[PDB]
Amino acid sequence: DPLLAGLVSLDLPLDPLWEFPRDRLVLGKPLGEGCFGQVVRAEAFGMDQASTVAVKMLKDNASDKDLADLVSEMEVMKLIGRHKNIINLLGVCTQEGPLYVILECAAKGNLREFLRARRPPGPLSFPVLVSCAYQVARGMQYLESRKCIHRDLAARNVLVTEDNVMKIADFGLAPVKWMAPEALFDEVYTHQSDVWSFGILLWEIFTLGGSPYPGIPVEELFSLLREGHRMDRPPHCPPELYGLMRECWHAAPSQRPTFKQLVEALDKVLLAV
Ligand SMILES: *CCC(=O)Nc1ccc(CN(C(=O)Nc2c(Cl)c(OC)cc(OC)c2Cl)c2cc(Nc3ccc(N4CCN(C)CC4)cc3)ncn2)cc1
Repeated sequence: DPLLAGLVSLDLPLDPLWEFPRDRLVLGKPLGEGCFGQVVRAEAFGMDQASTVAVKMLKDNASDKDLADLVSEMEVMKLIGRHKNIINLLGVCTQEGPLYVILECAAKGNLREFLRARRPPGPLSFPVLVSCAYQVARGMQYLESRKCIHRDLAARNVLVTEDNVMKIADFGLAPVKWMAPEALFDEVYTHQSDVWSFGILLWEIFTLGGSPYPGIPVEELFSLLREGHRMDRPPHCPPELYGLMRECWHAAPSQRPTFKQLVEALDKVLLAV
């Protein structure tokens, strides 16, 4: 792997809007189980006040493709822009040292685990659940407005911060049970196919981290979905919210709600409470 083995220095372009002082950063201990590279928790100063951040770097046996993938993710996060309900880029270190990508840390893990850990034998009341859904919908609406199609929206890909804020994660910037039929069939991915996945995420939320389509082998799902199968209402779910889910799972992409509508609908339920 030429670039990494051959170059005693890696001449990435300086981008002053994002470059971050290496001596204002302090690397701590691994974050997660690194299914997505070596990711480390860290403290970052003057973002003279410290704050906890996450830092991604190359694994010490990274290939040139690993380098390209990290750089690609980096560049994509630059263009997306800031929103409260997504994991934001906070900075980069590219000049005169190892490549570091600095981003928001979510201390409480992903949304699926968060819910499962707090299952009753309350903490996960109707308002808390609607609020989770609402936040994600706001995140997706923002992403949509930036012309970004997620393609893998699921509770396992939503992260929870210290203050219980939902932040959409995206490990695909460089599964089947969450894919719209048109994506399963023709590898067509749209905002409306994200809406389908959001419906599945909604079901995930109200079953408190339940696994979609229980007892159904992934190979059977397409004929099942073609023949019109849909998941049933979760016990913790008002008919009206289930109605939303089912609209997200409309066969025709045009008959699924938009994320703007999902935000407004979920917002109204929140006020009502
Ligand atoms: C295979 C299981 C696994 O290892 N999952 C896992 C998920 C998330 C992380 C680390 N985070 C992360 O990668 N963020 C990130 C990065 Cl580095 C980039 O870089 C390009 C892009 C994007 O999206 C654009 C994102 Cl999100 C991460 C984690 C956290 N907090 C956090 C803490 C703990 C856990 N956790 C603990 C225990 N289990 C079992 C699962 C998960 C998850 C997340 N905040 C921010 N980013 C690493 C591994």
